[PDB]
Amino acid sequence: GSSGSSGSKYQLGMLHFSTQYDLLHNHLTVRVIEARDLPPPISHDGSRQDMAHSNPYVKICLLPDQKNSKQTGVKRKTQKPVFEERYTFEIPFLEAQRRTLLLTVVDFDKFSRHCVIGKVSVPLCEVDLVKGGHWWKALIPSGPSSG
Repeated sequence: GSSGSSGSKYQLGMLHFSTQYDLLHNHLTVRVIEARDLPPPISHDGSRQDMAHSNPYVKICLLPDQKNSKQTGVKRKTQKPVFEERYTFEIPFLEAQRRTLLLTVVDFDKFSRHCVIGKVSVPLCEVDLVKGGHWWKALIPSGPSSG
């Protein structure tokens, strides 16, 4: 029970990620991939700020659980955050299917307020984890949730 989005497209950007579940280890293997088309460090507004480079980072989480969130190391001044790191999560397939892979892209810096650039949610119910996942999505403008 929440509002939707309809109108001016969202040119927030795009993030690369792959969702694969390991049967041998019986855990969720979520490897974080690089990204591109990410907006500069801005609070209110302002075109491509000059000489504006910070240390961005990507977070991880498995909905509906939005408490135990993970985060990749902090890279050096760069527009395209790339880590190519792998992660694990002891979760029973049965649950996995019900759970959802959500990735949040937030910048890290002194005056780096909680102005997340965008998020990317994807249900692991349809996708085949046992076989692994790998696609490209366009970050969406997160919003309020009463659930």
